Amino acid sequence: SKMDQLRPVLGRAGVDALWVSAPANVRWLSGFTSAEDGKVLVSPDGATLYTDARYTVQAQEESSLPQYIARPPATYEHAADTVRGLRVGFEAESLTVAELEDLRQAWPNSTLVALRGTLGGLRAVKTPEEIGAIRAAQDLADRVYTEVRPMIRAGVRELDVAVEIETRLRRAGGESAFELIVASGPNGAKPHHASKRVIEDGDLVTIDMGARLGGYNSDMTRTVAVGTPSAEMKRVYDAVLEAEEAAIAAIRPGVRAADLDKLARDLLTRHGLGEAFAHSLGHGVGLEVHEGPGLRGTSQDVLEAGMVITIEPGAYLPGVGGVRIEDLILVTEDGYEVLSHSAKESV
Amino acid sequence: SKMDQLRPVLGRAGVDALWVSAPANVRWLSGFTSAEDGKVLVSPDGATLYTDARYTVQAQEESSLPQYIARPPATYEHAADTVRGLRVGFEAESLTVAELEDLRQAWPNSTLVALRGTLGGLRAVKTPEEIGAIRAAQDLADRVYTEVRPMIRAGVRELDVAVEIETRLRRAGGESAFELIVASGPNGAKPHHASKRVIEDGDLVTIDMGARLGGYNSDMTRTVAVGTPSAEMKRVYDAVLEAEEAAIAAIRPGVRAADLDKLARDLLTRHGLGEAFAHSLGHGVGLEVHEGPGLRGTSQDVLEAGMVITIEPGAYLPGVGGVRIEDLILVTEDGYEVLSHSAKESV
Ligand code: NA
Ligand code: NA
Repeated sequence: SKMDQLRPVLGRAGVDALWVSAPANVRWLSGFTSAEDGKVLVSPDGATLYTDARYTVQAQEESSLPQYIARPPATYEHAADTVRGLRVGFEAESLTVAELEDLRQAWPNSTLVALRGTLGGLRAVKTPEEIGAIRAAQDLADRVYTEVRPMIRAGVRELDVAVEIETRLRRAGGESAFELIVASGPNGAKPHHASKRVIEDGDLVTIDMGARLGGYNSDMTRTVAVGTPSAEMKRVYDAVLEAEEAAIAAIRPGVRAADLDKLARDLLTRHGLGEAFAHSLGHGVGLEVHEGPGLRGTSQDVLEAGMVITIEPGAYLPGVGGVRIEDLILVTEDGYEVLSHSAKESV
Repeated sequence: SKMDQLRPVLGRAGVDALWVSAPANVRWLSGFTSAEDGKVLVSPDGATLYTDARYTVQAQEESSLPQYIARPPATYEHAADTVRGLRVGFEAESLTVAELEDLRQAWPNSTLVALRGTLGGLRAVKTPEEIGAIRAAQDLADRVYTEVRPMIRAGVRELDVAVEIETRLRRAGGESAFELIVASGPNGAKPHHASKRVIEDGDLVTIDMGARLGGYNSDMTRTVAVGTPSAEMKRVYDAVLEAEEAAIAAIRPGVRAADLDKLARDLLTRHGLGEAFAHSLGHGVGLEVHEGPGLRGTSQDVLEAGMVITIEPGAYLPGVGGVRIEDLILVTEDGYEVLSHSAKESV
């Protein structure tokens, strides 16, 4: 029914067909797992996966769409017959200008229509299979975080904590989902990863990590104390945890993403941290680490059952320290389920 | 003098200015190391790095170009005054259609000109500083390969060899430059990394790896025997090594890239492997793992001193095994220098 829903979405967008080039959307539509080397045409006649003959067996095993096996430009030249006379959308935030020129030459009797975000709303609600995959990725992340966290102590390099997490994710058959952040002391205030800095007694340490497993992602963030933090950084931590648990507890179908953001910013302001926080509270997670919906104050997104999102308030005191705490949340029919189960400690 | 050369290149391309969006070319032009978050305008008035105020200090420390500090769209709106009346090239293989539309709106009195490969020839010849950086990356790769290679023996998973290489690269302050290949037995024939397969007595094992360090890349490939290979796979290995050393020995300023490719394909044919080899012999390496020049049979590239390229014949017997051997080569004023120093073994 994802494909059942897409052609009406295309009609609402004013097009008859869609050339799908973003790798995550090629994979979402077809099941093909080397999607950088595939493209999909959705048309009034059906939907076809285009990929080359190095992928013949893989694509036959994986793809829920019929395959046309060729290299570019034979793929979209062959497609040209299907799109004669039509308005063909393409993904303007993905397709390069050179690729557009190539399609324009191949499809002289079509009108190419630049579209933005066309599949983003459909990707936001996950199927049961996708939720299972995300649970497995987050379970791997929780296992490795829980195994590694005891190593976080005075004298350890940030980089070495990241290396240990990455090693265990990869040995398990997954991978770190994005560049791992291990930020101690004043590095916890910085907007921009894991440096060679040695963790010091008294520091908070923020660990931002996720696993990619089976093409699906997870995402959590934890902050922990090494020794006894300053009273100030303890207040920051406790406020950020307060904000995170309050925003999570408001998740339900129909809540506006922007109203979740407002709840967290109001709480941080009340706790004297109202100019210290980041400007988005969270994002969807799935085939990409960052995807829809978006939880900014300007968001028009409305949560519904089946979405998977992060909730991540933070507060940063430049030159001093900072705290982020984040969980991965499934929206359910009548509330939420927290998927990230690693401990959240006191400090 | 790289910038001294670029404006004449633009003139030959028929444009007055260039909007540089590809991260490697932003970094190449400016020195800025978070180049996904910078853009460069080259214009008749000069060259400017555009980035946001989170990078103020970093960009002042790193950039050889003056900085205009803003977020998009203020960056290219501010630039609009500079490009009034001009033909402005952009990088058509990098810029998305949405980004082009954004520039078209901002620059209504300019003509936007789609260009391909504009900076690729200038990037191909490295400066002394860049050669130093590439040597350091390849030296790190050689150290880690040499440390890890003794672990390659019967009973070991391919994945575990890759994990060990990645762990050591990261702990040293670098990173694996691309998805590491450790391909044993019949996996050595496959076109498409490091699986959970257990290496078997009698297998050849192909290790394709590089380090990224300081923004510069390296690249080598080795094949080694575990135990005694079949006579057949020994013939394949010896032929591929013969081809690699012969092609390397023909490198000098003025040699045509396509003629190096022909030398290797003719040698593999003579050794009964003339339908088993890949269709490019090698590529440049620098800020990206794969960059110009290109060593295909159709290449028009001519090597010159200062280029850094791979030479990588291979031969694959599907269902059976395969061999690739690759070194990283600096073209010198009167020959070549092999930068990758790890042992090449007999089998
Ligand atoms: Na996170
Ligand atoms: Na290689």
